[PDB]
Amino acid sequence: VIGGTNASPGEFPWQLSQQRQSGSWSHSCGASLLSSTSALSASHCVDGVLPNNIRVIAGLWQQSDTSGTQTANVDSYTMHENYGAGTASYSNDIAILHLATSISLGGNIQAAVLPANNNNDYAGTTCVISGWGRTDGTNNLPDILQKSSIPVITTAQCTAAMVGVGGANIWDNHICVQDPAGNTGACNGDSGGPLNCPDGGTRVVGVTSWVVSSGLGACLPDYPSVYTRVSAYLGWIGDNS
Repeated sequence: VIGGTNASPGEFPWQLSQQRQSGSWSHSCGASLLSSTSALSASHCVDGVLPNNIRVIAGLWQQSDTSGTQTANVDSYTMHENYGAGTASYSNDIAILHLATSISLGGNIQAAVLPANNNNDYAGTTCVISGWGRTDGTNNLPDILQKSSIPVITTAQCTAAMVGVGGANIWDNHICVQDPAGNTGACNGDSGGPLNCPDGGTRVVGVTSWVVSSGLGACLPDYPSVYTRVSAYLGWIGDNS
């Protein structure tokens, strides 16, 4: 999250750190806890990764401190079968991580609340993006969980802003976010994370998929950050959870 601020402990209780083992375990993507043995993430995060080289950490606020935290390795995961199917960029970028052990839903640890239906597109809602992804052009990752208020734009606005970008295909299963100042947005490591929107309590209405990056590997907040529309996968989520 670029341009963000410091999140508070137990502020996004369903927020998870999904680590990848590359010799040593390090944060890879974000995720949200659906239940005691379930987590919601992006397909591109687990794509090509053996489940044994993946695990999640619950109740974390500062990466350097795993105190009163809970870690569960991932037994396996389910990637959307139509992932990548079509023209829309990173189509059906959604997956379920199946934990090898149960996580106790503590005080700072709670399951995510999804939308009730697909009746609302949330355009115009000021939501919050959270995560341990890049905060700038460097490769470092923040220690303390970051968060940022950004509003959801309409899909017509999202498609229109991507018209000048080659390879950017927007559709209705995408939910976009854009800062009018062009200062805050998602970046690498935020992927798989939640888009927290107030909707009769904070609900996870999106999963971080992709952002626009310069030819220098930097994330561009003047372009929308694209999330996977969770209200459009409620049935799939329910069958594979």
